[PDB]
Amino acid sequence: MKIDITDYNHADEILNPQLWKEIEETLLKMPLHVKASDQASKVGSLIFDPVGTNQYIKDELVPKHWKNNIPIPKRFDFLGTDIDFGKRDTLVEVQFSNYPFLLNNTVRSELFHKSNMDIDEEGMKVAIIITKGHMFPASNSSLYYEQAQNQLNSLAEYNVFDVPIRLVGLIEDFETDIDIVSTTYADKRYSRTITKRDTVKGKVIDTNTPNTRRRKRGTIVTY
Amino acid sequence: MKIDITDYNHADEILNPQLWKEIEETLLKMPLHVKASDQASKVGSLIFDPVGTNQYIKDELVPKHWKNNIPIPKRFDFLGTDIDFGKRDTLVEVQFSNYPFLLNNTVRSELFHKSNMDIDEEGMKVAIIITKGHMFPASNSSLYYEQAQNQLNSLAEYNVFDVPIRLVGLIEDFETDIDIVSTTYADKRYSRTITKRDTVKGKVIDTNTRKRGTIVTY
DNA sequence: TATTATAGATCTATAA
DNA sequence: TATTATAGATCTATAA
Ligand SMILES: [Mg+2]
Ligand SMILES: [Mg+2]
Repeated sequence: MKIDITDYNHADEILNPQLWKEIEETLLKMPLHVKASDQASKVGSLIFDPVGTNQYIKDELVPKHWKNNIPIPKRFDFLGTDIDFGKRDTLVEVQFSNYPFLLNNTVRSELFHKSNMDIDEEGMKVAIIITKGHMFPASNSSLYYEQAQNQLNSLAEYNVFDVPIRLVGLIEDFETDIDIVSTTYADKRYSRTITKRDTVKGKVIDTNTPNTRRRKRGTIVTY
Repeated sequence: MKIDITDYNHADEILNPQLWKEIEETLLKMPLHVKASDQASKVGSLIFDPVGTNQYIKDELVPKHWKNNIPIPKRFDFLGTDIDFGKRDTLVEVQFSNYPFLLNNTVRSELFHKSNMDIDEEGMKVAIIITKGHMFPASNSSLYYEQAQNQLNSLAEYNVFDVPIRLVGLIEDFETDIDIVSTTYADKRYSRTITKRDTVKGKVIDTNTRKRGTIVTY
């Protein structure tokens, strides 16, 4: 997929280039993953698939020596049980669940940084938060990149957090032939059990009009 | 219901006593609302009902001039569309959704404070966040008071936020008969349409010698 | 086995 | 009616 990046607290000057390269290469290689919605009135419509996307990233990063689901130390257990990935001094959270998780993940990362807890036998120095762009139709209230950008931009203006964060947004060109992974799961909601997965051709239709102030999400189609 | 309070950034001295009285008297007179779980291993077991609780609070506060769902001004629209209630300079969030909402609600309150946005014709000065105690069985990942206290306590230890916040936890004594409102909605999940509602007596059974209790009605 | 605590998925409710 | 937006509700997945 394509990516857009926004850096906070100089994450760009802090993030190890090799560690970033491993993350970047994985996200650039990755095709857009879609699945059928079960939302009323749009049953069967294609939406961004967070299950497939998360599994792809896990399958790519673990072999690159990023540890998955690193436990959070008992002294911070009220902040959670684990972090998605980590390698050396870098933590990564892939966040496609509902929007408040952006601030939950941001604030807990701040506290981890303030106390310098270890990520991978090294104190934490920077966090990467992966999100999907607004352009893709998706479950209601799932976090999207522009939303995260706007919120973190405001927190930065007001000096709310000092931890370096590289915010990544997964995007694609509109109205362009691209390869898409389309997955069918064993149940219409929540299942992570694959029934069928195929790589197909598709594109993202731009449904904006001169009056929609670019808020319309695209329509995904596959052939 | 009974209540427990934890204050941050001196909300105890900053919060207007009269405004607090209006919120407190509502929470104190309110019966515990419960409904059936639709979770796979426990279909039918009684759990805290956020729908009934939220509606009860709205029905009490709106007549007392607390505006509901006040729109958030366009300049802060990336923080959301509305706030649950506000009166004068005080914002109230009733939060029974999933736990990350606690930090989302806290951070946006901090920004509303830093930027002085108007709540009800006055700039925001204090937030009240209402939550339910861990003691009640409830949907998975729904926020509970002790978790909120632990997180805000840690943020306060590290001097992360400055906005005054009064955190309220709704609780009951265990093993004591109390008033309960038990409701059946039109659909087993999400519905806010009441099909049947009964006011009954019941209690929260404790198996502790911290585990959650079991709610029963009579 | 059976229960929890997240974490993640993803729905409906509601207004603009 | 169709879409946007959260906000709220509340499920399953997974491991401890
Ligand atoms: Mg994640
Ligand atoms: Mg609320």
